[PDB]
Amino acid sequence: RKDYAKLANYDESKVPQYTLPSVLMCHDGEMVQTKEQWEQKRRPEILNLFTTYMFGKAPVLKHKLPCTVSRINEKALNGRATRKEITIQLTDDPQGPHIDLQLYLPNHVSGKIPVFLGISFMPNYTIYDDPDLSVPEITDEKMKKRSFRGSMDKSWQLDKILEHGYGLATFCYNDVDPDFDDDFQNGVHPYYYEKGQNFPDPDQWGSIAAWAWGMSRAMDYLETDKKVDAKKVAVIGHSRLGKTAVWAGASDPRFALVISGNSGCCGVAISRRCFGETVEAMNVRFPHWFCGNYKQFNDREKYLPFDQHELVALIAPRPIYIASAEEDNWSDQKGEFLGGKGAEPVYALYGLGGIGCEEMPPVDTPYMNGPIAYHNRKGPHAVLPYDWEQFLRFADKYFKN
Ligand code: NA
Repeated sequence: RKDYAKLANYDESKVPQYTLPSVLMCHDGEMVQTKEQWEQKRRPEILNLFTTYMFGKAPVLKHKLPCTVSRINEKALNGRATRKEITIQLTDDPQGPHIDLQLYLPNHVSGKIPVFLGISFMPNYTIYDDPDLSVPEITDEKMKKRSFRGSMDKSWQLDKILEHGYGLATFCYNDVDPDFDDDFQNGVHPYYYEKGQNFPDPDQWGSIAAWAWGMSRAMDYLETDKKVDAKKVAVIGHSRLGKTAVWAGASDPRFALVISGNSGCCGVAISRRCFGETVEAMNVRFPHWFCGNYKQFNDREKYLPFDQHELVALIAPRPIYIASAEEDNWSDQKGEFLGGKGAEPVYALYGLGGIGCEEMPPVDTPYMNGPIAYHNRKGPHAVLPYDWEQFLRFADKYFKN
């Protein structure tokens, strides 16, 4: 019902007073001052609070899901790449939902290959204009195409990625759970209900948590593929899928590097600023996104047990790239910058520096010599070739020698 877009505040001066919850102080009040105390005592407290109160618990599995490598082309893209389709069975029902993962690896590169794991709004054929993914429309019985081959090429830059000697793997988020407020009708959630349960408990996963769990299932296959380097898998997504990729990085330490693509409100942006999008605008307009518990903080940011700098802190010591867009005031770009700045004291526990500047930098001015990178670039809320340029130059610092 309510608007929210026109009620929002975009005026830095009308931003309220606030105090950031202290990331280094435990629940019992003892301050952390060593990485040991962070890993042993404080980090699990913060992981617990984000799992309990905003993203929701996700199933732990006795064993890996079944998958099959259902298609391979070692001469894909005129011999430039090997293309693999991997279907991952998400539930115990083989006619239930599956992740249809699409992996591209460069040919002519010897070792195990670093890979960017991404999650997309649309099906796999939009990632690249791949001409041998082609059967005519008049004979096609498969799902009717809503976009076109390679429509999202500007958001994925496969050519840039292969050129750095890296791979790209992606799946569409609707494989795991449709982005509709439908009580998870056609998603994975009901397959993991107990017999006396007909919707997730208030502390159990919503959609973002399920989509993140999906990336983790894709990593379960990737780490068994002899050509990919299981030590150098990055995660990336944009907007709601940026919120997802940050959570997947936070709750799955296997991932080597995290890319926040305009993750904004309830991503890396500090909620207490109440700038642009707000917790309540979020939960009211997308109630399936977060767990039941999170709705208690509608218009009540003062009472969050945490704020989003502590989410970023879950990444440390691993690197994270925070990307803002100049026109995307809805994401609160300064707030996104401050989400990274608030995490600096944890990274210092590992003897690492910070972003590299004290106040928010001007547009088109990246900082990436520290463990947390930041840019706010010209133009619109999206992931553009400009963003991939910075992403890949940051990744080279960690994956190349
Ligand atoms: Na905000």
